[PDB]
Amino acid sequence: ADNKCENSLRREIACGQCRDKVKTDGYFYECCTSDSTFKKCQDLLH
Repeated sequence: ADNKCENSLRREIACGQCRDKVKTDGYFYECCTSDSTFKKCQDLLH
């Protein structure tokens, strides 16, 4: 994949709390897979 939760947990944490506070542990895959989204999640987690 094009960079996923295999890099720095810095992005994994975001997606986590993100799709974990708005969606579920079944959506965290969206960011973990897509980066464009992670940028939208981290923006909220801050």
